[PDB]
Amino acid sequence: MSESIVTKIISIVQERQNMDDGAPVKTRDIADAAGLSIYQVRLYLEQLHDVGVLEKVNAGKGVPGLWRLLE
Repeated sequence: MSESIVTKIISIVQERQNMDDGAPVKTRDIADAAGLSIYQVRLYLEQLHDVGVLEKVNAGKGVPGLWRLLE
C-alpha cells in the first residue's frame, strides 16, 4: 500500500454521504476536505469509479458530478 491520500479520500467520500444522509458526495467537497485540486481529485475518483469502487451519480455533462460508493 502507498496510495494513503487516496484512502483518506475514500474515507471522506463515505463519511460525507453518511452526513448527507440521502445525498451523495460532491466532487468539490472532496477537494475541500482533502485540500487538493479538482482535477487531481476527479482523477482518483474516476479510476476508483471504473474499477467498481465509486459510481457516477450525475445527469451527465454540465453537472459538478456526485460520487457514491457501491462495491
